[PDB]
Amino acid sequence: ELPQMVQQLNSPDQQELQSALRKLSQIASGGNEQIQAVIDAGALPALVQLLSSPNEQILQEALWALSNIASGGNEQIQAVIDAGALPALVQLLSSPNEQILQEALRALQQIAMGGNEQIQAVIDAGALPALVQLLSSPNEQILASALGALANIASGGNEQIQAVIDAGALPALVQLLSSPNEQILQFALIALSNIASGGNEQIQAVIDAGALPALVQLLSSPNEQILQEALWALSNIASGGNEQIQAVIDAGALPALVQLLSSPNEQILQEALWALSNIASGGNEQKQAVKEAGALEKLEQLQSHENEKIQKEAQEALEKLQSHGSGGSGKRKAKITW
Amino acid sequence: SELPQMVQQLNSPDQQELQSALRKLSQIASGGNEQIQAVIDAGALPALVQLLSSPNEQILQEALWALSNIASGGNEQIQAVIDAGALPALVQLLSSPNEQILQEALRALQQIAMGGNEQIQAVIDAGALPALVQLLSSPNEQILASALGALANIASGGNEQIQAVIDAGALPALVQLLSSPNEQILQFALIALSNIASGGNEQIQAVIDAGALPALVQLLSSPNEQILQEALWALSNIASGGNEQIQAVIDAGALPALVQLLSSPNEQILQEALWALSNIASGGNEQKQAVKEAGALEKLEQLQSHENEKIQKEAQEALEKLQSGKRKAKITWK
Repeated sequence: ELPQMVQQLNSPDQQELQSALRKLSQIASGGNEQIQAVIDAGALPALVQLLSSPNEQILQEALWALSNIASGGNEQIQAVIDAGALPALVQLLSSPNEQILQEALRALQQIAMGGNEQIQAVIDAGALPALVQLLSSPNEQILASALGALANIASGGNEQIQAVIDAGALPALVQLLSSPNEQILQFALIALSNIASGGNEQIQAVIDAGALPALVQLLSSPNEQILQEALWALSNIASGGNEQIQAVIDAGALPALVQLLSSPNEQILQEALWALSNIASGGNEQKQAVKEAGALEKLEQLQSHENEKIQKEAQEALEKLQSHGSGGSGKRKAKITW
Repeated sequence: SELPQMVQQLNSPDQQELQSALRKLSQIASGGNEQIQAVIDAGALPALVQLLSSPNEQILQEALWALSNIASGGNEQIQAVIDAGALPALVQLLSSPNEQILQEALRALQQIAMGGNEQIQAVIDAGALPALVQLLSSPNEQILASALGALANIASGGNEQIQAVIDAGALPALVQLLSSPNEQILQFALIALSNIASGGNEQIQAVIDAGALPALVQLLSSPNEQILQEALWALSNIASGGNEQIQAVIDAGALPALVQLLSSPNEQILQEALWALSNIASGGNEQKQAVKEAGALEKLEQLQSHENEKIQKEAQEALEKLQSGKRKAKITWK
């Protein structure tokens, strides 16, 4: 009842082929247990070969199927890579069909939600040059699909992030910080924040790209979602060395971070605490700038906060502010799930 | 890089290979939040949830220890536990005969309930409230405290989450625990009632109709300063409603005690007595005249020269009010 459906993918009739494709696509959208049922039937080689069919009715339905399989576990995503789906997806990034492009874009986005070596498979397939060019797309829908796929690639290791920088994505991402589209502005902040989660060289690339003035300006944003992602980006830059933490300080972010410690939004408060705690993970010149901003006094009052999880986070930062070391900063790598 | 090696060991049939991997992963997640997402990155959640039905009680305890450390992270890391399907199991474990297993299942629910309001409603929609209210009459005061810790965090959500606690019959048993001889049972009872009083005016009136005011006014003369603090929060959230709710506090005789508490050497007690009177000052003149008739004018003027500058401002902010604030507390497993 299910192994016979995969045999219909070889049927030359477009009705039997699409009828079986819609059947295998819905069963895929169930649980991960139903995804493995499709995989162990031998459906991946047929779906990959259908990605080269000149019939867009089948190519679009085959993209819906392979995307739902890639929405499962990492060991199921790897099965898509070993089936040869990545070279077909990268070549489909130049299709004149707006829907075929966006479906192949979200397919790479969900593929890139796996491990670092599964993201590295996307990079080695050549999807980066097409994604960076798509950052300049005037179609904001195409731009969102490209931003979502690129940001998940930047959530890998230091080798994965450096490949995004070597492709030249930082100039477009920094320019996208001035976009009127709130969703585009949020996606660009996550991509920039994921890049600042690498080594000190990947962090200095964001600094040399001129992102700090826009990040500090976005701290006064009336959109709390933009303020959230802008806070994570500044904290990741504060997770590097002493010179990179000083760049955040020299940008003028401390008077805004300390004032956010009194925000009635508990989610916003913990992020400013996470940012100041990362800044406190620096040399004595960096710890002094936090004290001169009047944070020792606000951190002591937060030990009486109604949320006990906030009290502990204020104790950890206060210990790092009064210590003689400089370690303890933490990074963050976020995914953009579709 | 031995983290994925430990995760694959969660499928090992040997106990001391399985129990060794659960302990290392639990103490790794016991660190910071960056250490927690690492454990989540390797995919330990689907195996930790599966092992919640493990007939081995020691393996079940190690799995509950690990999941509770993961749920102690950020709100987005809590949703990863919820999306893994742990709430249905955690509610199933609320009927376990083992008291230790029951206590560890209550912690995970308590740590999860420290997230957003919609994350609290997921704990509610999973059927946790009936088991929690039924556990409020447990003779084990450590089981009762862990059930009170979870209920108090659930009542810290929105008005929909608070009304679900009220509709579960928690108000009667909560007032019963106000006369409890246990100090930590009493605090969690005051916090849960104070979190219920943080809702709408019809949710504050449910606390008033439950007969909580006479026990709260008596607790203002408690020798235990920790109990006196949480009791002041309960009366303050009740005075945050309308004029009919503020008058219920005055009619309970709280004004003579609140004015006297403005002279407690404990600075925390003093500021909480101020926040209560400031909320009472948010009513009509009939409520204001009762305040200054209780001798609150001259004490607010003496507080203008107190050594704490944040209390000086709060003194005149309430002094000019005579001539509207809530608090949602979230407690951590301890």
